[PDB]
Amino acid sequence: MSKGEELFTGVVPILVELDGDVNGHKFSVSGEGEGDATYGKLTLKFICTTGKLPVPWPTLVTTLVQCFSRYPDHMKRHDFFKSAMPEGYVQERTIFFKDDGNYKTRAEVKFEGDTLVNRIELKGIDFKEDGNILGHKLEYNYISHNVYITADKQKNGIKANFKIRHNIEDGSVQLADHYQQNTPIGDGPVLLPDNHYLSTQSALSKDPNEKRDHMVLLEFVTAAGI
Repeated sequence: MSKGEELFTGVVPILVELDGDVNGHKFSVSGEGEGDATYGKLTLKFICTTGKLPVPWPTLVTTLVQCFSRYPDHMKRHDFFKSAMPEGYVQERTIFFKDDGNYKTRAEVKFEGDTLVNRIELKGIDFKEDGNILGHKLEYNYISHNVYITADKQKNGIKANFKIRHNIEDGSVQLADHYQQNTPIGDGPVLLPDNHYLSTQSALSKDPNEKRDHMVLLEFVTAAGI
């Protein structure tokens, strides 16, 4: 029942802005949608504003607002994400694509009025030109669900590590090992959680009337483990 949680009682507009550079291939993505945390529900549409996306859309899903997770009543004292609002939190990750490159991301998630904003900088290096990522060999779907969270008292925040498996067009899988750290932007108290996890269901689709490179995403996220 943090003060921040009060800001998520209804439907909240979401805005996402990302600037990326993977092996020198620069691009930007903008996203808009709404989140209804009471139901852990998110609906968003992302657009590559610079032209064609140089990496597969599925590889950007985790990067492109865990504050919309549905935390059960008995676990609300463990919701760090909403507790950091409205000032927000910094979310950083290193994503290692097995036998390929890695992404390093830094984002600031905070409210700008009624809108929950996620601003991100993504840097990818060491990718293979004809690999599954730069070669666009990943299927347009998603199969991974869990995020394991632990408290990071020393930083007044949290950390998380989890695996994302991306189906490759040949039936194989491209592993993306995620390492995450979140820290509050404000100086007020936040909720440091006991170990638990977030279970997310992500469905990717296309807007039939959209000609720009884009991704429509419907997600449901629920906290559990306690």
